[PDB]
Amino acid sequence: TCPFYKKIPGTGFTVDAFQYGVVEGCTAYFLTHFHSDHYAGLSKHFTFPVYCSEITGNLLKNKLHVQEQYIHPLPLDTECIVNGVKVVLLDANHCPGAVMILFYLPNGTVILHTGDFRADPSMERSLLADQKVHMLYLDTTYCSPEYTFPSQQEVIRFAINTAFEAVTLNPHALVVCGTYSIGKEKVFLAIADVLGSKVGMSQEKYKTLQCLNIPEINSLITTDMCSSLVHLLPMMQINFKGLQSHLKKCGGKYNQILAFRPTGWTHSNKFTRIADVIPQTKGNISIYGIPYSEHSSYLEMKRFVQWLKPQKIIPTVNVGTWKSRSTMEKYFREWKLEAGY
Ligand SMILES: CC1(C)C[C@@H](NCc2ccc(O)cc2)CCO1
Ligand code: NI
Repeated sequence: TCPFYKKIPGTGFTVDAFQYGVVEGCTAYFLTHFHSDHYAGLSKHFTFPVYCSEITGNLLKNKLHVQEQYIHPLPLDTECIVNGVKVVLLDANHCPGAVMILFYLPNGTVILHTGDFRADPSMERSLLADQKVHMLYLDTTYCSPEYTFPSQQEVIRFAINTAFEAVTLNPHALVVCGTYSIGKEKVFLAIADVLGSKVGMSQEKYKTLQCLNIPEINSLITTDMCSSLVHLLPMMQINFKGLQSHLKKCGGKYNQILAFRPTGWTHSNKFTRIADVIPQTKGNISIYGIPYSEHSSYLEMKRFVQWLKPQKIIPTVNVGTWKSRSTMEKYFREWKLEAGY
């Protein structure tokens, strides 16, 4: 059964609702981005219209084998009519191809669905600047004041400087970066760039990255592991056992591993500044956890909502417990009383 927060009232539309079978009354299924909790249920046998970005469409065709006749890519920042309703796709500042969706209902109501997003002041000068938004379907992943983390730029500076120092001290060190989905590509791309290397990876990950429209990508990535001193591995292998095993496979080319685990928020954010971050070390292997987020911090979320001034907010994350729902509702009321809407 499809939950209420994935339905758009006054339309035949659902958002990120592919795991519920045939949804009664749904004439078009929107997909905000290619993450598995959101696409769960899509396959080569799906036969309803899917609306999404160009990049998400490339991934549906090549990774999930969805037939081309059912994929409806839409350009960004452009008014489009879908089944008689005006819609606009906006960049969500999440992973590649991720969008927010503006729906202009026939009755005059305007709804914004953020999908997954990292709010930014640059959104205050998109097509959102024009008109009023009545209902907001909000990515509330980190909707609590304890969730603080640095800018993406600060985290990348730390990673580049750490990697460059380690490999300049020891030219026989290998750098490894963990991954389990699309997103956070800047971490491994920026490190490879400072080291003058391509990024080496499996055939399967190479395929995924070739779908993302990244400029000059053929110059940056490879399946030839022997040519590369920055390797990508599954996130599950970023531990002392898995990294030791990987080092064995490299044939005595390297004598040290420096590894990065790009997490979201972790409790050590409450204590430590990005500059003060230290690795876990065993012998010739060091592992850094770095807080590279593709979701809004609490303060970023608050600023966006107080600017937008929506009449009603519908959370799409942390909806499963009464304590979470009550906590989020108290913050939304605080924000409204402070700003005066
Ligand atoms: C050069 C600028 C500043 C213009 C900006 N265009 C509008 C926009 C802003 C934010 C969005 O999330 C979506 C669209 C994108 C790139 O950066
Ligand atoms: Ni996501």
